[PDB]
Amino acid sequence: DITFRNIRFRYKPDSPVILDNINLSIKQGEVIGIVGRSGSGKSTLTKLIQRFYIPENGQVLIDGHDLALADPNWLRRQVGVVLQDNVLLNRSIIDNISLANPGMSVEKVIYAAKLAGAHDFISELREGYNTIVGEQGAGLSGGQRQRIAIARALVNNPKILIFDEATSALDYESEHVIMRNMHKICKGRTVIIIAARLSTVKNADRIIVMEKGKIVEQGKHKELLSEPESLYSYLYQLQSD
Ligand SMILES: Nc1ncnc2c1ncn2[C@@H]1O[C@H](COP(=O)(O)OP(=O)(O)OP(=O)(O)O)[C@@H](O)[C@H]1O
Repeated sequence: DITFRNIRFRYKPDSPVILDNINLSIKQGEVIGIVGRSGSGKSTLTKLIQRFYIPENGQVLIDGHDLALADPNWLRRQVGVVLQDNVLLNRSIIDNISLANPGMSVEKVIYAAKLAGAHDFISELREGYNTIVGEQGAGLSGGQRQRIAIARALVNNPKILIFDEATSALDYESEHVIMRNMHKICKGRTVIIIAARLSTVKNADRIIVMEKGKIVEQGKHKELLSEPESLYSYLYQLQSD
């Protein structure tokens, strides 16, 4: 239901070719992980789903709808993105999470904070969800701030959700609580996970390996780790030692 066909893309006229001839189908409800060297074009692939850019060759389509012709507002509702680092407005946690669904009850915010593994640390705060984050009020850790952002993203309920190195700075136990629920957070919707840390995407239905603007490998963790001279096995071979 997300389709890339013969996609070539560069950022500007004199830019080098970033994506060269990608062909790819991601079906609805599928957890897909994307790995590869720094600069291989992982994010750029992801940016083409958001119509931040028009590709010089080929089409990007969502359930048949070409993103060249699609309505620009309809587009922004389809995709939710959690980057490595996220803003957080200078106000309460409750108000920060509720950006995704204005008019939300406390109960639903609880639910979504539980889902992102944020509820335990929020509750321990003096003022709970009313606590006030941002560049003035009581600061938080990276990981904690990152967990609020993910809760926020979970409430939005996009038909396509992108994690762009979102748990890369999170501890293994905190990442797991989030991912475990992704088996329930992908229910009816696509989950795209760009990861430097291979084990982050260990339970993906499919893992895509990028190298110099193209998909050179694919399969499950096992299917990819069966090939000895594959790039995936080389990456995994490192720092598992
Ligand atoms: N706004 C931009 N303008 C021009 N070139 C860009 C822009 N953003 C990215 N690039 C180039 O595109 C290539 C891939 O970018 P991208 O961020 O998709 O890689 P990545 O695989 O996500 O890298 P990393 O793992 O380092 O985040 C890089 O060579 C980079 O220089």
